[PDB]
Amino acid sequence: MVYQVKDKADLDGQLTKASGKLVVLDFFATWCGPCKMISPKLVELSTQFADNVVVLKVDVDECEDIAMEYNISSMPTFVFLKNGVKVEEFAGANAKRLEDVIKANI
Repeated sequence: MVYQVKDKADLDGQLTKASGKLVVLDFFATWCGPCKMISPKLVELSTQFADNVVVLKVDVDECEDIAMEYNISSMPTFVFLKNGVKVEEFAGANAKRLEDVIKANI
């Protein structure tokens, strides 16, 4: 249930559509090794929590405006939004942190 936003407008639409569910933003790149290692674990968690969580992927190279808005420096960066509140954020391919943070926000 992972969807790649095409631009800022599309993200804003996806945010409003997600309503009160936890949104996980995965800031990634196609050249980023750790981003790909965590990819399968992310996909799993999105299916596992389909009825509570929306996972959006943001290719930093494609949506440079969004990466800049969220001040991405490290990759992957997971940003967690709930009703417009940026509730948590961390970076790195830390499977346990990713799972803990999701569960902590549902």
